Amino acid sequence: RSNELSKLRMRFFSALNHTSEIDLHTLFDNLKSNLTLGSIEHLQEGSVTYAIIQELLKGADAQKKIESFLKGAIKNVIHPGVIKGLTPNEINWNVAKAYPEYYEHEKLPDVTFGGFKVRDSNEFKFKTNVQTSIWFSIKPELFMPSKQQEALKRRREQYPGCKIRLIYSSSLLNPEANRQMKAFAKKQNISLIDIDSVKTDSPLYPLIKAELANLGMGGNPAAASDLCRWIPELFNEGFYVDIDLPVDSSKIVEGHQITGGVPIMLNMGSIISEPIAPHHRRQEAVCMNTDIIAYANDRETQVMMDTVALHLKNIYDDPYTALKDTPLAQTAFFNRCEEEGKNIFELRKGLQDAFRSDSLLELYVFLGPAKFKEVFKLKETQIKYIDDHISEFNEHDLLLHLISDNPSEILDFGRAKVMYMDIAKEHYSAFYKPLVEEISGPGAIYNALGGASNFTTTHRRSTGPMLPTTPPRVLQVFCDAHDKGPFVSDNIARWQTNVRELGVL
Ligand SMILES: O=c1ccn([C@@H]2O[C@H](COP(=O)(O)OP(=O)(O)O)[C@@H](O)[C@H]2O)c(=O)[nH]1
Repeated sequence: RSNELSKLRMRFFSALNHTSEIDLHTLFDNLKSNLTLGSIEHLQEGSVTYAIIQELLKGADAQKKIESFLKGAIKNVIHPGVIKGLTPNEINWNVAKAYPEYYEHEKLPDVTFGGFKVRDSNEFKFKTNVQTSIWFSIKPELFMPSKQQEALKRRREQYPGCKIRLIYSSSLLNPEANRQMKAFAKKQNISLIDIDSVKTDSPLYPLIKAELANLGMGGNPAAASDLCRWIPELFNEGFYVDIDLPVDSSKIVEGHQITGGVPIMLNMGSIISEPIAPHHRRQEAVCMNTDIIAYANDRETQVMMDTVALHLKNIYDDPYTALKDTPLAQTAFFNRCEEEGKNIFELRKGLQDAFRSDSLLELYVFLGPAKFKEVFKLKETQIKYIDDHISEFNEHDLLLHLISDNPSEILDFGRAKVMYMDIAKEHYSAFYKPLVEEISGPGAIYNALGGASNFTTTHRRSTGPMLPTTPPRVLQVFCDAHDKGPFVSDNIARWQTNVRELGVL
């Protein structure tokens, strides 16, 4: 009646850059029976449609050619694209494929991701309104700390009526924490799944129960959480999101549906390296994280989840191969555990006990001479003499050898000991994290889906609108759940981040 037609016309003239090489009033008029606001976005500078229009304006008969092109582009590519949940990149590629006379472009390369060839058909569909999170409590009295409760209250009470599913373990909570779990879930209309009574043939189910039963004995609940994410009976649609992740309102799509070229998508970015030999060129390496994971409503989802599940099973069965390039692998303790066939729980627990002993002699047995050398910055001859004589040393004798040999580094024996133990503790995190990250975590998944060399290529930029014509672009356009979904993550690098300026905590 009509302030809506007026917003539409202003968006249109704005998108096409207020040009008068043609008559935007007539073009507008001739397109408006089939023009919606959602379509205009794919007409702006940066889009393939815009770039075609710029070349068509330099041509004779601009007005009519532009009109024909746009009627067609909107009707057959863009508008069915918007209705289906396609991104600007997916729509751009679809225009390029439809108008090869107007947009020169290469073929879709052959890229494998989890045993599956990435497609540009847009056939995998994913719900954004179905969200599953995992909270395994390490405190029997406490079902979930307040911060995670509020995060759940916020995603709901901001953004219904998405469905919210919460996996937990009853067996980790005392009866009172349990009753409080059920009431929290009921009050917040959360679908609750107890991991203790779930039915599945997955190999990952015993590993999950064991990580949880082994709490206090090297078991880790983030590692159990990680594994749950590859069990088809638990995840077969919607999203996995870290319980703590925020929703960006403006990113919610109105059909609550997005698409992909693989049936399981993840949070992805990439790192541009320093120049490498022999041509002094930068490499782009794709990185991926499991803080956000999307699962298509489709049989191909179960097949990709089973390839990944067989890789994780493998790692739990022999973790030494997975941890081979990590810092813990340089220690005497890891060597020994490897001979002895210790499992990941004893590896983790052994590591913990060593840094809880408050004993430099025990730290030495753990680290061994090479790693003890590097950690306390010793000269070769100094560690050689320590190692030769270690079976004669008490705790003070070792301490006296450190003091003579360095500081620098850190006149009272009690304080000097603390200074030296605290230097050793600086390395704890670097020793521990991979025992989750490279076992069930983002490092294991990365390898399960293809690893370092499936996902690294020579960095090539441009030109103009991004199309999926090299392997990292294929993955950027078609396989990344973070960009396409409504959750925010600063947990890994964004796409095409220089290794120098990383921006991560
Ligand atoms: O006590 C815990 C700790 C974590 N986790 C699981 O492991 C993930 C931990 O990742 P974290 O949130 O610590 O990474 P961040 O949010 O800091 O990026 C959580 O989402 C949970 O699913 C859990 O179940 N219980």
